[PDB]
Amino acid sequence: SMEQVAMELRLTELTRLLRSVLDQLQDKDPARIFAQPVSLKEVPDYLDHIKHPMDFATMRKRLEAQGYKNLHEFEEDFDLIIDNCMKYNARDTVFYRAAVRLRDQGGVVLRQARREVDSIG
Repeated sequence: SMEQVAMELRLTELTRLLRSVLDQLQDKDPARIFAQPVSLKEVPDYLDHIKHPMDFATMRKRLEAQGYKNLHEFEEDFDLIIDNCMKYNARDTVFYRAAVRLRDQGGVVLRQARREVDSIG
């Protein structure tokens, strides 16, 4: 149907926008602390601790299969990356501190993206 196509034009535009957002957010992690999932080989207990792991590459796989239906869903995943990190790691670590910085730097990007999504539908 033509109604179905039009939903698909909008999903595809959402995806284009969210790719820009994701790159912008990944630049706030120059150390690439959040680029890949935590290794179970290198942290075998990780799933005893964190129930929903998340990382930029897993967000990117989802994004390219147009699996984000809106910005809330994408914002939940981004917040997982930060929130998992601040639980697992202690306050005085390079990992926690990188989360805080990503959160603060990310919140700006996400403040304007929420306006660009509302603004352009």
